[PDB]
Amino acid sequence: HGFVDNATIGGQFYQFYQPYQDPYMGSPPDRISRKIPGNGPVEDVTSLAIQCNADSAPAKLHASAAAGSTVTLRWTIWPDSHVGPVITYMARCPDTGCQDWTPSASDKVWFKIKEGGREGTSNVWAATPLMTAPANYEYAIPSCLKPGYYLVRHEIIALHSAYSYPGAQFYPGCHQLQVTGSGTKTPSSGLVSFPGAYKSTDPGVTYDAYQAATYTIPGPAVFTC
Ligand SMILES: *[C@@H]1O[C@H](CO)[C@@H](O[C@@H]2O[C@H](CO)[C@@H](O)[C@H](O)[C@H]2NC(C)=O)[C@H](O)[C@H]1NC(C)=O
Ligand SMILES: [O-][O-]
Ligand SMILES: [Cu+2]
Repeated sequence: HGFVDNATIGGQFYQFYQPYQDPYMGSPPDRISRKIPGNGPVEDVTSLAIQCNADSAPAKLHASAAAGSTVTLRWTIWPDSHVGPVITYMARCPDTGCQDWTPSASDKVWFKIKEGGREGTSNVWAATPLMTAPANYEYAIPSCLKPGYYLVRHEIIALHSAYSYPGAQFYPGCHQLQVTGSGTKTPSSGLVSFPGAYKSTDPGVTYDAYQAATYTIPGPAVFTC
């Protein structure tokens, strides 16, 4: 249980959508990140909720950043039972902006930019550092990306209850970037849709985290420039 609380993008601080603050205001604040219900998991890989969380909507703002630059995401406190991989994807929005665009359930627009899984057969996972404050994560915007508006999808997949399916707990959330710079590339391989990328039967989705086994991270190969 948790969500990305804020980030540092293009050197600037952004408070993400706040599910326990924003809905109660007379006028919810403009955000660079998309609405989420709260800190609970999505458990249905066939649902659009797996994309940007349940009952989401486009965000009003974008955060400017240079291709090749580093982004920091800061999670709320991550429970130590919630071992699992941490994965980040991007998708290019229309040049008219992400603010009124949501990929459809069959839009193969998402490319994986970073992933981490289980360290060998140990109990150390990519989620582990987030279990000790400050709960911080970094990713690099690929340096070759053509300037434009992009959605970023970030998730932890907690596997403490994933022996069968449904069981795996997905904690996805999306934020919006204006990528700038000298890049010329638009990813056109390793593209997937959400839903679609993950199947209930994937070895990393139905998974026994309490046996001494290695872990196959779900989804496509990582994009490389
Ligand atoms: C950024 O979001 C993070 C994560 O929720 C906040 O980090 C708590 O911040 C306090 C005060 O700085 C620390 O003592 C805790 O250790 C932090 N918790 C975690 C889970 O890291 C942080 O305060 C937010 N930043 C801003 C500027 O509001
Ligand atoms: O509820 O964790
Ligand atoms: Cu939880």
